[PDB]
Amino acid sequence: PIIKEPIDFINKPESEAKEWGKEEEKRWFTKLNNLEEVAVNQLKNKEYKTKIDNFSTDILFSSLTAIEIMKEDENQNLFDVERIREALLKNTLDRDAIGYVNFTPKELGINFSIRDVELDRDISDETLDKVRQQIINQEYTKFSFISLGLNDNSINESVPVIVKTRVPTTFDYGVLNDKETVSLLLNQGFSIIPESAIITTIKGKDYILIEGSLSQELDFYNKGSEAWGAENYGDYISKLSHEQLGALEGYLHSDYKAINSYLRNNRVPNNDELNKKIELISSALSVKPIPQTLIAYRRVDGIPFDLPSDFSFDKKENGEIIADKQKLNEFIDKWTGKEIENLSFSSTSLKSTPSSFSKRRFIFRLRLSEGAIGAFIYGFSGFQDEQEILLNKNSTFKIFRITPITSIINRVTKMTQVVIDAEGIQNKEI
Repeated sequence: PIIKEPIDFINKPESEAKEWGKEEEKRWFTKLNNLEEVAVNQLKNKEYKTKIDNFSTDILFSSLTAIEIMKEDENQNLFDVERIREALLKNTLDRDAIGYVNFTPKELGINFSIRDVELDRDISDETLDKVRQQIINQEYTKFSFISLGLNDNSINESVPVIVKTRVPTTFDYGVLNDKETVSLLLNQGFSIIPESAIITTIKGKDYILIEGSLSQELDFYNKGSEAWGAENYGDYISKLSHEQLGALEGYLHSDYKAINSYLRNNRVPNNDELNKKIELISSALSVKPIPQTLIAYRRVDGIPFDLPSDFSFDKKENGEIIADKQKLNEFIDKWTGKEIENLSFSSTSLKSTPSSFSKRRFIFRLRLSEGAIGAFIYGFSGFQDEQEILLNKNSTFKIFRITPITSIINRVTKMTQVVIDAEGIQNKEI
């Protein structure tokens, strides 16, 4: 019939983006109930939008117990997040949309400066190259709703990177605007994969312009997925030899302390019996390697970072508990880019926040890549709740981003915690 171009207001008059935004908001609101409208309308206030976005991240990393407490308490922040989600489901793109997603350098794991030269106005090719090497083909999740600014009025001149992407037709969306900006609002939990980066000058200012692909990395946050374990590891026990099964059973039930200690102590003093069991457990975990990339979680206290076990990121101010931003910055700056070893086998769960681990502040959000040696512990008596994925000994990870959050522990207790994104790298030579 007639060629369909993408929504693209870049370099068009702001008045045209604005009137499109109003028309699209009007269309969207015809599909909403009053509470949904109230929830979405409040996003007009930048303070509330920041608050709700942060809250929408916090709840992915709070226990299902804590969520249920908030629902029975009629928590308006949680209901407002649910209402926004519901409003978005009602509205789908009929064309692709091009625009700028709200990622800062810190959210791309960049803690070094970008405009390094000529009174911190210009960007060196050296720095561009450093950014390219660190971020291209890495995947950075936006835990909150993601905003797509539709024209250059959306660019914050003080933020030296711009991330441009294309949102596919059929994706759910809302429309937001203020006086000078127009944006789409998209669902929580998309990621951006930077594909290229250049230096660009816009209205006399320099930026690294990143072209990113919008993606969805498989991740069940606090909800987990027993179904994933059943689908992928239903036949797992049927594939194990009797000796493999016995060795894995032993590790899951009775031998784990001994085996963990031995491995953590570099197998000194040598112990043949443990050596044999360990060979069988690694053998078992190699029978059905992780079949596709997905996220699993492991919460720890300060000990792995050489910090006191009860290291805290919170301080008191006027009787109020708030994040200690200096500590968060110190930790993020130090640990972004560092490697984390696991000399023994290590447990992870598809659930981000099992209640019994809810007060541990250091949340490893581990990318388990296709082919990683490990197994979901499915089919094993006593392990239905845990959704455990057991990883092979010597599984080493590199942290590539650390995101502060405020986890909700219970009705009266919140805690500053950090989500530590890490990817698999070569087993540390040992």
